[PDB]
Amino acid sequence: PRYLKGWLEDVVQLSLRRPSVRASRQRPIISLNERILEFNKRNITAIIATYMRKSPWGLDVERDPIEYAKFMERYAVGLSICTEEKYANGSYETLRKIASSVSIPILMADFIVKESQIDDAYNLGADTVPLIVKILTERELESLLEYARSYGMEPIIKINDENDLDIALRIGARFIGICSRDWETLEINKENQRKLISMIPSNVVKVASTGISERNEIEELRKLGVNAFSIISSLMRNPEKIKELIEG
Ligand SMILES: *C(C)CC(=O)c1ccc2cc(OC)ccc2c1
Repeated sequence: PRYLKGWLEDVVQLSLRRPSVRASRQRPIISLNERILEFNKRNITAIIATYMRKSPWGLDVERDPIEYAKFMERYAVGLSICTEEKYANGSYETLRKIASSVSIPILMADFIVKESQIDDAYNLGADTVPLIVKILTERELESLLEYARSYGMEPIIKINDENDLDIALRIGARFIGICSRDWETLEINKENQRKLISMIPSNVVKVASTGISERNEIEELRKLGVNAFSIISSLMRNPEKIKELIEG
């Protein structure tokens, strides 16, 4: 990975040491980006709901993962299940149970820094993983991206600024998540997010991280070309909120 500091450096070092799993996947890969584009053609707002027990920005919710997932299965274009242990209290078992309980696309949300974590996501039933430009060297990004695609996954490439975007396009990203929060400082900058979004080619499937506000953000960003929206805290706190966000 890249040289980092603070909690980010810690979690990356932890992740390099993540014991890999053995398991045989049950179902073929269900494409998250393809389902996003199908929602777009059907005029259905595409929201990625996230299961995440804890976050370095203080989120702290205990709730049943399966009931959360089965509820979301009816509304979300996909699910993002955080499997990072130390800062998010996630686990691989949580992913495996959710993956076998629902039939919508699943993103394994974690710090992917080695090939065996992609093995893990595939074996556990995830359909895709994120690859974060801020933590991986360009050589790592390109190679992990090839590796995941060899399984039939299309990873989402996470970007925070223009340089991240330049790298993502250079390495052949077709599925991009524009973060509003900086991974290192956890600062949110929506202006820079909107700015980044206007720089992305039309043929890239674009997911914007959304949270504070929502609804108003969804309408405005959707006009800027955004294809789907990933949301964490507000949905962990009030799952039924997704319905109003999609409808009235
Ligand atoms: C973009 C949608 C990538 C993504 O979904 C995501 C969300 C949250 C998250 C939290 C982490 O902290 C443990 C790691 C990765 C990750 C990826």
